[PDB]
Amino acid sequence: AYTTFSQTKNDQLKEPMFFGQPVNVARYDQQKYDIFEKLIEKQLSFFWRPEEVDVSRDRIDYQALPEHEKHIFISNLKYQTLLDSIQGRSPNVALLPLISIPELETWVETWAFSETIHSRSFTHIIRNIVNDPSVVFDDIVTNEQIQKRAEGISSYYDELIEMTSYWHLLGEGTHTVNGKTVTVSLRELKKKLYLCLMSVNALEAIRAYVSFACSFAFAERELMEGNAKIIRLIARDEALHLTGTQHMLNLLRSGADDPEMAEIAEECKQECYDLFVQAAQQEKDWADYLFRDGSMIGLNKDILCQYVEYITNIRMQAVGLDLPFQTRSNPIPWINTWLVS
Amino acid sequence: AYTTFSQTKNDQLKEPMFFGQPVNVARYDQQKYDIFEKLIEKQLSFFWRPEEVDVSRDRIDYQALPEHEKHIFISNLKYQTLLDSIQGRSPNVALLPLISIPELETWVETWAFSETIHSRSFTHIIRNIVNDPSVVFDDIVTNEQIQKRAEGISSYYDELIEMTSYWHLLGEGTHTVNGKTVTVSLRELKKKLYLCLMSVNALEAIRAYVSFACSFAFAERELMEGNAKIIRLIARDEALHLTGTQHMLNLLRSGADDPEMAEIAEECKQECYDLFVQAAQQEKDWADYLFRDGSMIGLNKDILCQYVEYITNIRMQAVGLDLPFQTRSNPIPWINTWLV
Ligand SMILES: [Fe+2]
Ligand SMILES: [Fe+2]
Ligand SMILES: [Fe+2]
Ligand SMILES: [Fe+2]
Ligand SMILES: [Hg+2]
Ligand SMILES: [Hg+2]
Ligand SMILES: [Hg+2]
Ligand SMILES: [Hg+2]
Ligand SMILES: [Hg+2]
Ligand SMILES: [Hg+2]
Ligand SMILES: [Hg+2]
Ligand SMILES: [Hg+2]
Ligand SMILES: [Hg+2]
Ligand SMILES: [Hg+2]
Ligand SMILES: [Hg+2]
Ligand SMILES: [Hg+2]
Repeated sequence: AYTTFSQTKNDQLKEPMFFGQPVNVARYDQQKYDIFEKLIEKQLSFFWRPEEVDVSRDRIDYQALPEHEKHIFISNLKYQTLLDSIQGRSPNVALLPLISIPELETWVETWAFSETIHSRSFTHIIRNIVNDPSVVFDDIVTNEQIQKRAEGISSYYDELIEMTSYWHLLGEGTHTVNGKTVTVSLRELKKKLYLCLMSVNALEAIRAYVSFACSFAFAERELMEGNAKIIRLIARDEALHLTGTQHMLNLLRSGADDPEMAEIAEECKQECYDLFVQAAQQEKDWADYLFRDGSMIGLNKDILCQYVEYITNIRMQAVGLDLPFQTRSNPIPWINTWLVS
Repeated sequence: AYTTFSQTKNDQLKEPMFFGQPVNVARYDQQKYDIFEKLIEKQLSFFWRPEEVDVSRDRIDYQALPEHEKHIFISNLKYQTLLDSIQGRSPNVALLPLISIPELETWVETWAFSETIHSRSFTHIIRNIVNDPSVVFDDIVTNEQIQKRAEGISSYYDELIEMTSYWHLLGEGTHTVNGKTVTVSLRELKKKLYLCLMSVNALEAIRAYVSFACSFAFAERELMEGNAKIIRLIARDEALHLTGTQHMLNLLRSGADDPEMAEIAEECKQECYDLFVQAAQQEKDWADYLFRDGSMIGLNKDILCQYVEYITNIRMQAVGLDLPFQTRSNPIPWINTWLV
């Protein structure tokens, strides 16, 4: 029920962001919500090439670092590599099949494309600070701790994709597949979408930022400055990605785009609160692990867990969820020097 | 069965290009086929912004243009806009879910992305030469000839996507869905992907270059210089895209990748040939519409057909197919200057 070019003439300004008629013509002269055109323009103006960044002196730095500090650094780099590996492909695979307005379609493709640049940057860093990159890469997939913190990310995406396939194939209704009954509900799919967007928002809004803090702590000590420069470019991209999902979510819950989604958001609002808190919880558990055999000069588990709570409150506030933590001021205002956004 | 991050630690170097274990880690320190890494690097080095190109004079040139020359130019532009609209999303929706090596995955996403830039360049051009671009964009969907010339593109993609979904949901075998039998054969799926690739190769190798010739015809007459700069940047990208599909296809037929693909490429040779022949015939028939209000000096149906046969022969020989047309020299050698 999906087509790469819907032959029906439709007003793209009147379609919902999702589940409407698949986008046929890709035009940018007009838009239902110009936030997406704006984001595309900004992301294109930020285009950068990891290769052009010199990380030459990061090798001696990483080598001179205390063992436990190497752990903190490489562990964080590995998780970041995981995040962008998924973000490079997922928005395309998961969202393109459901988008019904061209600006959002293009935004998603541009967003995903920018994530592949991020992935490319990590290979650039790893290659210049370690002799055998394979060691690093072949420890991301099985790393028990990394799967633990990354828990739930792929699942949300995968269930959305599966429901989407059933929806496009069988359509709305009650069906039979090899003796088993399979119910396909649009309302359920919409919920799956919403939960998935919330999860991606938490990924780019908090998970990425916690890793930035870990990375810039070294930059503060004039260490791993090659990596620092690259992470600064990535955080600038992430600021945009974050804005994109916040708008998607706020537009979906406000009821202007799809009344039914507005209803759905309200009722699973508590589920969303829980998934957000769980994400922050995983970040905390990770922190506890990062500094088990040694804290870092300028960043320890305590300060880091404070930051998680601090940014979590802000992000959740931005998408209409209650604040789970105690309000406080930024525990690490020095981070602002590196977050040009 | 599809996952955005497969938990199995696998040797990405031993996976086949398609249908293997979905890619988990996106690494670029190694590759089974360095050709895709090379294509990514080159495409990234070619990054350009459409709007950055000055198309100010084009409005005047276009307005001053004879009415039938406007039609030729715009009809060509509308088709190009359609191809890039499809090529911006399709490679990602149809191929991404089936790729099993990182370099190819990122290449497809980079390739698809470069297409949205092409699409954006058309909006840039349109919005700058006509008072209301909505009068151009709207007809793209309903224009019968357009739908007739591009006929068959979305079909291949859509059929591949549907079969892929059945595969990821049910896996191989003979299943029962709503009291009906649905067979899911991986071999049959490989055939679909293979013919889909051959078809994209025909689109970017022939359909695109035919449109370039029309655009550049005006360039030689010192008209629409802004459009030509843009078309000259697009063609540069497209040369990488076609190089990319030619390599996917040739690598599959070599047997060096998935053995079954090599056999399938062998069994489907006539289909191969037939779709190139048909795509060529469609380009010719489009001429009858492109020159309804009359042709122009240096660009007519006769020359269009000659070019089509000429370029098709070259493209088909590049992927090991027999040449259907009589041999001939380039009917428009002046295009070589704009193609680089
Ligand atoms: Fe990223
Ligand atoms: Fe991101
Ligand atoms: Fe293109
Ligand atoms: Fe292309
Ligand atoms: Hg999502
Ligand atoms: Hg998700
Ligand atoms: Hg750190
Ligand atoms: Hg941190
Ligand atoms: Hg780090
Ligand atoms: Hg929710
Ligand atoms: Hg295709
Ligand atoms: Hg294809
Ligand atoms: Hg195609
Ligand atoms: Hg032509
Ligand atoms: Hg063939
Ligand atoms: Hg073929």
